[PDB]
Amino acid sequence: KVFGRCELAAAMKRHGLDNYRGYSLGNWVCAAKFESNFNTQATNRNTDGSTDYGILQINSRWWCNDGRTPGSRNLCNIPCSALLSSDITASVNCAKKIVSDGNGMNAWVAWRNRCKGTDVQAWIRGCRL
Ligand SMILES: [Cl-]
Ligand SMILES: [Mn+2]
Ligand code: NA
Repeated sequence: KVFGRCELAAAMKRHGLDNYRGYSLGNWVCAAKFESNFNTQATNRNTDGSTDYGILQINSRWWCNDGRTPGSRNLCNIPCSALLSSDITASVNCAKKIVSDGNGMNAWVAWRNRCKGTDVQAWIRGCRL
């Protein structure tokens, strides 16, 4: 599923991401734009053999199982395929654990490089939340 900007903001709000760990909604929407261009089926292989999945490009190195990342962990206890669904529950719940792991949203390299410190409220401006 390819979400529209406001559709995803609303979805994320219902799922408890607004101000989760102090991160306002616009931060999560900005991150999803640059990680996946709002595409739930996005996947990208890393040079280390792990794979990023879903609208927030969660890495099989630590967070989900895909059966082909030797020596990896599965800290969200989910198949990585669950991160590709039109329904964002699995991605949101895993994101919550990730953002609570000590480094906040810096875990998302694209967030740190493209969203952090910017006017993130612009990503939700005009949206009926
Ligand atoms: Cl933080
Ligand atoms: Mn939902
Ligand atoms: Na894994």
